Amino acid sequence: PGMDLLCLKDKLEMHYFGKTFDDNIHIQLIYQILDIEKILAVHVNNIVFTLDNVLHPLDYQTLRGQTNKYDRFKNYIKRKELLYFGEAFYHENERRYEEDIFAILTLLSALAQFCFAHVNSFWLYQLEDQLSDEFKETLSILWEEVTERIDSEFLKTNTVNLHILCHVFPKESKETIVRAYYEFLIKKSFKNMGFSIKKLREIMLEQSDLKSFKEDKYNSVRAKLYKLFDFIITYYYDHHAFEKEALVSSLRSSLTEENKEEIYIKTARTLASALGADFKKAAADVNAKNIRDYQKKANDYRISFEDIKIGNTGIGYFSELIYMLTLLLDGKEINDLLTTLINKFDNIISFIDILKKLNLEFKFKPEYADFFNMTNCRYTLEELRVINSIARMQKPSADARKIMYRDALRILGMDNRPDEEIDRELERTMPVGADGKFIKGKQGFRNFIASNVIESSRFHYLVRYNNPHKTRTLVKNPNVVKFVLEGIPETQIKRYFDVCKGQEIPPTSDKSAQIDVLARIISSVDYKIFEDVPQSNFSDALKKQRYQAIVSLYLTVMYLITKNLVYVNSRYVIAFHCLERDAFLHGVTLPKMNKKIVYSQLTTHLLTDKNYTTYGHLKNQKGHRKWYVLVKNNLQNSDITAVSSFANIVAAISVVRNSNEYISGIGELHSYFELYHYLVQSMIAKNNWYDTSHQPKTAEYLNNLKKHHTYCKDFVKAYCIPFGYVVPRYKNLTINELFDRNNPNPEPKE
RNA sequence: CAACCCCGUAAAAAUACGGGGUUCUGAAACGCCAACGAACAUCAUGACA
RNA sequence: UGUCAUGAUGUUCGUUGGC
Ligand SMILES: [Mg+2]
Repeated sequence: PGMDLLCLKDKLEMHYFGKTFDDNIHIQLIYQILDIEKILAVHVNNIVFTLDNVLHPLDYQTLRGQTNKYDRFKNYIKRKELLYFGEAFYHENERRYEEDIFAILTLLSALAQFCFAHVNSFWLYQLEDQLSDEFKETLSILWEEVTERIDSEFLKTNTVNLHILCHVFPKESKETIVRAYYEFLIKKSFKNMGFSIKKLREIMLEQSDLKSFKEDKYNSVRAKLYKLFDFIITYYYDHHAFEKEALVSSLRSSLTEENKEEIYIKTARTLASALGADFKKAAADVNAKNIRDYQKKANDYRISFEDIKIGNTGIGYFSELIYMLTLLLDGKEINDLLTTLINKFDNIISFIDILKKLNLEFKFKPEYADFFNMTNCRYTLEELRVINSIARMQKPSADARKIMYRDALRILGMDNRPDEEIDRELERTMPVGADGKFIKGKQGFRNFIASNVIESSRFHYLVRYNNPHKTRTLVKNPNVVKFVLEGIPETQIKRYFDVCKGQEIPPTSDKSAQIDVLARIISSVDYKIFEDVPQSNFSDALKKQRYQAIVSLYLTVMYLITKNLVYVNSRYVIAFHCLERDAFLHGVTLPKMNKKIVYSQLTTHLLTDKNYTTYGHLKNQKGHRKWYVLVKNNLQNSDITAVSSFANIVAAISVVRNSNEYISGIGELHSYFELYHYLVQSMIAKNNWYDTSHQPKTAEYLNNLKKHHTYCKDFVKAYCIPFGYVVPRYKNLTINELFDRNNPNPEPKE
């Protein structure tokens, strides 16, 4: 009854609750808790790799006494390429203190050690009683800065509906009206209620008096109209309170679905008849003239609203760690992490509510209850939501631009050359003149590079992840260029062919010719072409647009490859994290042989377990015997050395680093999966990380790889055998057709 | 696109095929991705006391 | 050096398409 295929229901329930339950809601909740750590580990590993790539290799009192770790710290912190991370270590164009940077690095190391599983297994869930006094101060200072910032930025953006909401409520404090509207959209008091007000207003919208807001001419404003009726309702219930409670009891005591609608039906018609006049009065204020006039005056409101804000309120310590992680990333990664966390915590809240509804045990163990309950989860969900809602410009400072210039010219030519030549070209290109000034009327290269490479997120991603010394080789191999261009859809390909046409090519609508010419023009690009940017005649505009397009395409091509390789490696990191996690639950320790780790022992152990054989993924029954036989056959073709090497490769993210030594000999590309596995197989073959004495079938795999210049499916099936205990995961991670969910190709016939 | 469990007709094998489930299986779907759009902050251009 | 026009760059919202 509700048992899982992995046969860890009892173990998981005992670990998290303490006893076994005969129902199917507890594990339903536990999977979200298990989901949080996966994404946290992925992003922490990415951050650690970034720190390693950009910077080539008791309390604070003990640090000075060591005299050796002190030397490591003094030089590691002073390295000037800390400027590549925006606010991690520099504040107001000034360096942060050594204690704060030490605190940030130590917290990152502790989080990495926690996720990749000395710190206890309960570290993240108990920060009040484990964190030292020094780190808490640094987190507090960071949150003080950001809370001053959010106080500033809030009042400026949404000061168009704020005026109307303050106006519609004469008998209310200026502070109070702002309080609830921050309680409304920045952090949702909308969501945390048993009504579906979105559906409710639709039922109100079914009432006659307010069809007068459904006119076609009102299409100019919808979002700034839909929300306004939304906020009034969540303010209408707050004042009445008892009526809100009355509707709670009536719905909870309602019988059937027909009873649900009728309760909604009569409630809505009372609502329109109650305060419909406010809806008409509010909805009559929106127009082009009023909106423009309201935007003109943006300092008529002066509200601090500091006290109950978590900036001054005792914000949780778990959210400050998330903000510290956020400091060291870009927009997409932050959005991914925050969205996943909000979804998971919302699901946890809903599930615990469901458990309480049926009068069932819902308290966790004493170790976990301090964090996992209704109130603390609600608070931490609100904190994560407010962390997500921060506007960032991330302009590349004003001092860091010099190293930016150096690396920016290093990518566009001048690969692996001494800095003296770089400085010489810097001086000869854009002169200074006398007194360290800038030659007016003769500086156009600085503007082009600064506004097209320096201030681009793609360049920051490449600098964080790719070495500027050896980045040019990613575009030298034609096949990779054609594959990446073919991945890009049709419309912007057509736009790029049009803009960067030239004068010696005839118009063609064929996409193959377009890809060919784009590959040809992107193969040979140098800094010397960019030496004639028009200073300050349609030819000048056309030339400027063509230069913008050609510099954009290059970085796009590099960035796509880097991102997709990181993404595949993160998918494999999830797999190893889950494997290490599941090894502890099942109690099967991983011993060492010849200074290695045998990652293939979990599947061997589960191959000979009666309970797993009878009620698990690997089944030995008449009619259900595919994967048992296939896994048993594939287990006999695994190299322990190769598996250990693969584990190290994915742990260190070596595919992104050493991609310049093996991307020059690939035959043909059809998916990023085969590129990734060709790179890893080439690295393993060149490093001689195999043993033919213990397994003589690796020689044929290497020979096939050499004679075909493409990855061998048998080898990827070989070094992924530790994933044998989950059949869907093995299928997804070893079969190309099932790795990507955007490919409708069926599974190949065997 | 794949796995898992029920109810059907033939069958004993590495069982096909026809209906309904699954957050209690793995794939970012409360997500990515483009082009039209509205505000906003940036950088470069002409009119002036 | 503020203002008015004039074009580029990136976010943030919503429509419309595609995964
Ligand atoms: Mg799941």
